[PDB]
Amino acid sequence: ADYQGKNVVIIGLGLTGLSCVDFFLARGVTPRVMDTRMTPPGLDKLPEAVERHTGSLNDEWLMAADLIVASPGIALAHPSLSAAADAGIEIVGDIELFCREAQAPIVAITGSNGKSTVTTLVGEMAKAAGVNVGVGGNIGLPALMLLDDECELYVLELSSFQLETTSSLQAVAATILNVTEDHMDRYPFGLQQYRAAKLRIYENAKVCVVNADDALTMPIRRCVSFGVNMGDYHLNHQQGETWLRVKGEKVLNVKEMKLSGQHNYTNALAALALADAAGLPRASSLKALTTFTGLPHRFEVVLEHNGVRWINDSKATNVGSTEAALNGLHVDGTLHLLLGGDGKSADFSPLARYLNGDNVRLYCFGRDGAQLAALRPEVAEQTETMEQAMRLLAPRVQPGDMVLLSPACASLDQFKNFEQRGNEFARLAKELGSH
Ligand SMILES: O=C(O)CC[C@H](NC(=O)c1cccc(CNc2ccc(/C=C3\SC(=S)NC3=O)cc2)c1)C(=O)O
Ligand SMILES: [Cl-]
Ligand SMILES: [Cl-]
Ligand SMILES: [Cl-]
Ligand SMILES: [Cl-]
Ligand SMILES: [Cl-]
Ligand SMILES: [Cl-]
Repeated sequence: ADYQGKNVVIIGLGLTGLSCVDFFLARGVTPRVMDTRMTPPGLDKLPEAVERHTGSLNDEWLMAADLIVASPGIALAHPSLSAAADAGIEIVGDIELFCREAQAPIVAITGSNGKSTVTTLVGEMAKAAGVNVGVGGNIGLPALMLLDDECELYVLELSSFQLETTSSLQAVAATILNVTEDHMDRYPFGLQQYRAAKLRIYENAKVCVVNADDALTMPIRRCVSFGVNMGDYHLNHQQGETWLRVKGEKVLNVKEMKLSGQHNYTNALAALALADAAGLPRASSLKALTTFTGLPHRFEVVLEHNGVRWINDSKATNVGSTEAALNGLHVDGTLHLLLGGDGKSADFSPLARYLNGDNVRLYCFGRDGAQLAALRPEVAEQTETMEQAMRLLAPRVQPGDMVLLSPACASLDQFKNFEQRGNEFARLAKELGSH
């Protein structure tokens, strides 16, 4: 691409916005930056020579632009951005910029749940083969910070939002792991609009990897598949033990994995399918499956003490992710379940079927706390904050109980991000969980 002499406007700062600023400056192009926030993250790191406008979008700048680079955090439907599109002004995001430059194959991974785990796993498979791999996108480094001539493979986690502004991805292997209701606050044509954004990942992909158990992951019109009882990559249960299989052949007894649970085994299948399609040696890929320990904030045991397990699943920001934590969950005593935050207009009702019996208590907080308590009012308490909920539940915890933060919501109403929410949970668990 040639950006010389263009008027470029970057919308949205933060680390990813800053990576866009740096990308253009290194090519001798001075962009301008706007953000609807008054003091957005990274403002103090923006070089003084870069003009910026904050607290609103600037239509004089947008309508003057030759190229608009939109954060995934700003709606394409924002009237100002919609006006620019109507005027034929080109709008891309950071992932589009990256795709135009990248000089190694790209494995591209999206989905409502699983996408960070599978991205990280494929990265570990590549490391085990001695491949120089750049892993990031929607996690770790923004993609533009991974760009390096010595990189041999990129593995990118991509959101629905990033995909909406991307047109030049030609992935060596692409997947949608699953599609369950999420981000409805940003998709006013509902589940099929959200799906359509994700379906973009398959365009011009060399190999598409689909979930045989989730029809929404399939192109609307020759994909490789993974699934539980069905698929090219699937599971084989053998009398109290489980195997990963590829086309009828056993490749791994899951007792060798550190991760456990069915959805982690289907994440492993998806990661192996992508790694195979990317040409990584099967042997090293299997070895990586045995060494991978999981991500922070993903069903993470932060304290096991005095007969009580305190579990940080703060990464559960939608109903499907909480369902995956609860489905088949074994607790000896009472589950004390923390739910709450910004539910993004989700329907919480699918959780209700997991919340029967005499051994469940709900502690509901944040913007949508009341809607969550309503799932089963008789065993529910509502508080403003997560800290209040923890201090309410802690005196009630008995040996054999589990305390589970799996909140089914975004954290952004009260926290910086789900990591901060998870870290605060862990600090409070350690305080409240020992004498
Ligand atoms: O709890 C969490 O950590 C976050 C919740 C999570 N995140 C998102 O919904 C999400 C959607 C799009 C993009 C991002 C990360 N990047 C980002 C960039 C800019 C913003 C805010 C902007 S940009 C602009 S201009 N004005 C803004 O307010 C927010 C997030 C996050 C979700 O519930 O899945
Ligand atoms: Cl250029
Ligand atoms: Cl505005
Ligand atoms: Cl694009
Ligand atoms: Cl102990
Ligand atoms: Cl029960
Ligand atoms: Cl209290």
